[PDB]
Order: sequence, then C-alpha cells, then structure tokens
Amino acid sequence: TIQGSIVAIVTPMLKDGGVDWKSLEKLVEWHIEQGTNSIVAVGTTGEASTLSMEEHTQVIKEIIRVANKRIPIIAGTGANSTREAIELTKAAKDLGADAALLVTPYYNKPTQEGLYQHYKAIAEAVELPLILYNVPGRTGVDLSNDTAVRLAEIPNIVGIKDATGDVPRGKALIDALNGKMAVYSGDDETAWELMLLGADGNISVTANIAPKAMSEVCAVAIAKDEQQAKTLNNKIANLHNILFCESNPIPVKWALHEMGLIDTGIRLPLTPLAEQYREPLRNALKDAGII
Amino acid sequence: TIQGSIVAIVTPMLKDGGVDWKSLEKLVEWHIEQGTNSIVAVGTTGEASTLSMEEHTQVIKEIIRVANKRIPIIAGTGANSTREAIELTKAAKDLGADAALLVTPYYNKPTQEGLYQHYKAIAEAVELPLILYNVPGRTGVDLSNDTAVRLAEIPNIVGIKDATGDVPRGKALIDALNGKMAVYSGDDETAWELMLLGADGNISVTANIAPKAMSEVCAVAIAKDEQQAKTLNNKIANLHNILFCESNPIPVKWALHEMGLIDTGIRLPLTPLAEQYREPLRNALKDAGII
Repeated sequence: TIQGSIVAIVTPMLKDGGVDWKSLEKLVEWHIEQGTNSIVAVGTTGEASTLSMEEHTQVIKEIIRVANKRIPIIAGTGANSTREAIELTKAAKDLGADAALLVTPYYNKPTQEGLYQHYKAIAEAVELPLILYNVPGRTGVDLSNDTAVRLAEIPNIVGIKDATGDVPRGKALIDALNGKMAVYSGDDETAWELMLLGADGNISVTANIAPKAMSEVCAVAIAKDEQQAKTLNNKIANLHNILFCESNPIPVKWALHEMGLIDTGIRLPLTPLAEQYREPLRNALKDAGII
Repeated sequence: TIQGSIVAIVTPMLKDGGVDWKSLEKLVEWHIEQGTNSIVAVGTTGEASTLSMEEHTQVIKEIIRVANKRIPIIAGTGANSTREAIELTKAAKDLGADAALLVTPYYNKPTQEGLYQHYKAIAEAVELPLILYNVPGRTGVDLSNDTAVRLAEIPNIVGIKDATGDVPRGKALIDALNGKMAVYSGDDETAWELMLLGADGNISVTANIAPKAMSEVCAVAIAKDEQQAKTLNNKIANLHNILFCESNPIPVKWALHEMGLIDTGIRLPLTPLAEQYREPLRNALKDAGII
C-alpha cells in the first residue's frame, strides 16, 4: 500500500531544544504541496531518542492534524524494550497513525529468534500495520533476510525499511518475499536502484530538503524507468552523500536551517553541524539548486 | 579509588519477567561473602534497557540496602538522551549510589564533541562520581582515547569502562591518562591483561558465576603478578568465552540458573539461552568446578 517518497521528517526545534510547532506545521504543508507521498513522524531523523513519550505523541498528533488525511502518516514507535515498543505503538494507533515504523531493538543485541518474538509480540498486541526497520550500523544487530521473511507471515507486519545500502541483498529479500510484504529503501544513495528492483519506496533523509526531486525519483523508479531514475537521481546524488558527513540528522537539520525553514535546535547528545561542514553543505545545496 | 572485581550483576527475574527480589538479595550477599569488591546495578548485564524507571530505582535501592555499605555500589544510569541520563544519574545520587556508570549514547551516534558535551553536561548537573563506558559493537559509536583523556579533566569523571577488548589501545589510554582517571576492563577475556598493564579493575560478567576466582584474578593482576594472574585466569578462561555464545546477559543468566541461584526470567527482546548452547555451558561450568 504506502508507496513512493516517504520523508523521515526532522523534528524542528527552537534554540533551547523545545519543539518548534510552527516550523513543523509549515514543513508538513510544504511536503504535501511539493509531492512527498507520506511522512514518518519521529523516526531516527526526527530525533525519536531525545523526545519524551509525551513529545512523541504531540509530534505524531500535529503531523496527522496538518496532513488532514491528504497523505498517510507513519509513526516511529521503535524501542529496545518490547513492552515499551508495544506502548508506543498502541499510542500511535490511538492517534490514528496509518502504520508504525519500528527499528530493531538497539544496544541490547537480541538474537534472531529474539527479534522474531519482539515483532510478533508487538503485532499481536496492537492492530496496526507495522514496518520493520533494519540499520545494523546504528543498532548493533542485523535482522537477517531469513528472519525478515519469517516475519512477513505475521499479520500486521506489512513491510521492512532496509537501510543496509546493500543492493544485491535487498534484491534477494524482495525476490524471496514475492510480494508478501513491502520493502523500502532506507539508504538514499542506493534507493533509486532498490526501487527499480521492486522496492515500494524510499523512506528518505534527502527528501527532507529535496521533496519534489525525491518524489520524482521514486515515481520514475517505481515505474521501472531506469534511465529517468538515473538521470533524476544524478541531480541530487551528492546530497545523499553530504547529508551524512556527520551522523544523520545533524547535517539535514543544518541544511534546512540554511534554507530558512527551521531554527538551529537539536538535542544533546546530538550537536549542530560542526562549523567546517557548513560551507561545503551550502555549496552542495547551491549545486543541486536547492538554494 | 574503586578497584578489583566489580560484578555487573544480572537482575534476577521470575518466569513472567517480574524482578525476583529474594534472589537478587541472595546474589548480593553471596557476592559480598565471596570477595566481590563492588557491584554495578542495572548495567547492560542487568538488563537496564528493559527495566522501567521505577524498577531502575527499586533495583538500585535494594542492592544498596542489602549491601549496607560493605562494598561500593555503582549504578548504571546510561541513556542515549542527555536529559534522561541526568535524571537517572540524579536519582542514583539520591539513592546513595557511590558512583554512576554511563554507557555512551547508543543508536543515535553522536559526534566526538557530542559525547564530550553529553558527559560534561552530566558531570556539571550531578555531583556524583561518573564512570564512562565504551562498547562500540553495541552502541554504534566509539568514544576515542582522545575524547576520554579530555573528559578525564572534568572533576567528577573518575573512570572509564573499556569494553573494546583491544589491549594495545587500552594500554595507550592508561599511559595517556597517567593516573587522571581509572580504566576498568569491560572485557573478561582480556581483563587480566589490562589490569597487569594498569587498569584498576574489571567490571565483569564472569564475576556473576565465579565471584571468588575473579576477585583473586583481579587482586593478583592489580598487584602486577603476571604469573599468578595468568595461572588464575586460566582456570576460568573458557568461561569468558562461553558467556558470550549469545548476547550477554543471555548466557550468564542461564548459567546462574544452572547453578540454581535464579529462575529463567529474561525480558523481550532478550530470550532464554538457546537449547543448543545449554549443554556446552553446563560442561564449562562443571569443568571450572562451578557446578
């Protein structure tokens, strides 16, 4: 079902770190107007880690309100505790989220059977479409393709965000699944390829700052137009790179600030983009024609 | 100041995952009796991630109560949010913890400067001895020796738990600190070595099942007795390996079960040790004369 360019929206903050509700509202409107197909609220890019449970609820609520049913909203509800993931996911359901995005438990390093039981327990506890999320580099754990395939048999497990950037492996997963659940790219650099290979969309960092362009790249890639996909992606390829010069979402928040869209707010332990990356980022934005 | 065998105690649980208070009390008394020099409450091994905020407090409170000042108690108070780390560390201070152990923020991957400011903010917020904890394979971030040496300048940053298992690197850290803060091994396999090279102790997993033997390994290693350190470590060297056959604390909780000291409870996403590892574990315990 949910297809195309799916922005993992930043959570705009005032300089003191408070959520900048006004900027958030404008960003959501801007995304819908520019062609973004769906929004992931409070994912990794949205600083899920440093917003409280009540702040998760408010950001999710506000995005849904502004969206006003124009596009589906996915709520980031991952946690490294199964019980906590259940509570976050139930809250998302009650707020009227269309689906929930759940990163694999990070830090505690569950076994593959543990990941299976984690997601099974969540699926069975909450009637909401669930999207798995694999990002071994951040989590210390790698949900295998085999476990991913096992999980697609569970009702309410409807997709996986594959952030490995490993294209052959993602193709292998898409092929093994044979449509049993959706595969989304979680790696902007290679997303155009994955989508040409059958992925349903891109849960994107770059879409934060190039929503029109990324909406077009996903549309043509889904349509299997390889040449159009190469060409349109090429125009924003350097952004997929520069946006990770420091840990996401550090660069992307700075990029939006240079666009005059949000203030500099960002919560410790994350920090504003280091001084030396600011000029190279502004240059990349100018090159891409963003500013 | 704090030296020797510092057990990162498990949190015993009933089959339904409820904390087993009686068994926890007995473990603490057993450690004290057996020569364990300090206890870390609700560290990684203690399943910090799956215990609620109240349970974090209850467990800290109970270990302190039962210890009754016979040995220092160090509270695990890590978080990937700086605000939340402060709150946990303040609670730990309030409970009478002797120090706090704070893993580097996991999953959200702060920069080196972010790690510095995170810990600096915590130190300035809470008048309590703090112990850094670096375990890159779990957290997705590596606190460099450089950043650690910088943080050693902050008054109440009194040590670091180095779980890299990289002895040349741990030696380099010890030499560069030249006494400004303590270095503790966070790797049982190489702890004896690090202690011979200058570490003040071992914040140990193996000490959960072999408190006596680890107490002695540390004592002779800290006393710079290389031959006795090796000979004593040899007796429990296979344990350092087998206790990680699946992610800690899965194997150690089961080992304690095999010893008859705790029940099988462990909280999702963690799972009881896989059947295939149970007999090899039993054997290792018999070989080491634990059972």
